[PDB]
Amino acid sequence: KVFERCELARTLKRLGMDGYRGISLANWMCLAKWESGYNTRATNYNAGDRSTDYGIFQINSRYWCNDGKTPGAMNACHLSCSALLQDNIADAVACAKRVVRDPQGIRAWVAWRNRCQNRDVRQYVQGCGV
Repeated sequence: KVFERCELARTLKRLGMDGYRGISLANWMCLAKWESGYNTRATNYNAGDRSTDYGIFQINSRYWCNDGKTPGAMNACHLSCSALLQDNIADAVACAKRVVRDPQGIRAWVAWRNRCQNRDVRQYVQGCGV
């Protein structure tokens, strides 16, 4: 599923992402935008280290979900990476919260640092009723 902007904003809010561990909804929107273009079926194989990024948040198989083909990988969200490719983003949201409970917080995603950090992300939630 390719979410429309405000549709995702409200979907993320209902799932409890607004202010989760101090991260505003706008930051999460900026993250999903740059990571997948709000596409839950998005995938990117990393030939360099044999890992794959899954879903709307492009969560990596090396540490967060199990796909059975990433060497010495971990599964911190304790989910099949397939759960990160559903139209329903509940599981991807549970896993994204898990990622941010770690020291780095939202900085876990390099794209967030590149395209969201210290930037005016207001535009991502404007007019969405959140």
